[PDB]
Amino acid sequence: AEGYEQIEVDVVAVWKEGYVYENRGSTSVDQKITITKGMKNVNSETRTVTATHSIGSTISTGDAFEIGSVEVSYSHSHEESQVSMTETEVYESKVIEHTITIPPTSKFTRWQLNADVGGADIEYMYLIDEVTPIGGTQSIPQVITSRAKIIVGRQIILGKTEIRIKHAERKEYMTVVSRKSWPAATLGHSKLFKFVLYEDWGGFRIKTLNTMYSGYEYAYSSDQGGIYFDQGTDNPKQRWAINKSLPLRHGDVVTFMNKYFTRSGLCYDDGPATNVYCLDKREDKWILEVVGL
Ligand SMILES: [Cl-]
Ligand SMILES: [Mg+2]
Ligand code: NA
Ligand code: NA
Ligand code: NA
Ligand code: NA
Repeated sequence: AEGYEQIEVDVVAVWKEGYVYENRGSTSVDQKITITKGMKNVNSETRTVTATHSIGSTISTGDAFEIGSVEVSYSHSHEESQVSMTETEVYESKVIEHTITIPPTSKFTRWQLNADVGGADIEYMYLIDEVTPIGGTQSIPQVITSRAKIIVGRQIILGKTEIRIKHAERKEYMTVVSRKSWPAATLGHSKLFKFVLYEDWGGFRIKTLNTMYSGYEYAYSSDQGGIYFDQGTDNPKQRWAINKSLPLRHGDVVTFMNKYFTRSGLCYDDGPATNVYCLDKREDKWILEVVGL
């Protein structure tokens, strides 16, 4: 799969008390109970969901992911069962309605199973409805295993994966042009200009694969503020700090903070020739885009 990657991740699920009615009378009662299966406040145009909280080690808050297939293992009355919910089921929100006649001196209980895929509250994954006499005992349904397959951006291998660095606000790729007398970063529409990321003891590095002057390839911050590409050195001016934890992924919105100039970070600022600068108290958003075209 070139582009994105599927990962099975452990999700939290729960058996709620979906509806309760207690018929303390001597006559039977009719009740029109209505439920809504599927993901709550689901977006009609896109299937991509942004996380409101983490999903173990793979997902963290803000990460954009896609479902998938939620699978829950549970038990009710000493019998273990497995309920699955396919892609079209989790996104299409169905409304189910049926009458239920509660007998006299009894209680109707509708157990509702819900899953929480990193904020995505999937309502009524399954249903168990039991009638018990007053004052009888119930069988509380217990969840055993809750997992879900999710599709996320493919993993960026440091040193191998060729990428493009696009600005989040302006929506333009980082290109390399000659400023003064060495290669300097600017912003344009060219897709031919790629990069490759590395990580060492000093930090992250932005190597360009389209250098004008051979050897001068690692992105660094000059004293004047501008961005230039220089030869491989331990100099912290050419190392960087990425806000997102490893492993990095395709389509990740990241920010590059210089290791030498701690407060200063990679951003856009229309200068004399170039427009990609590293300025104090500024940290513009950049999207990592993996190449397969
Ligand atoms: Cl030079
Ligand atoms: Mg619980
Ligand atoms: Na798993
Ligand atoms: Na659970
Ligand atoms: Na109870
Ligand atoms: Na920004």
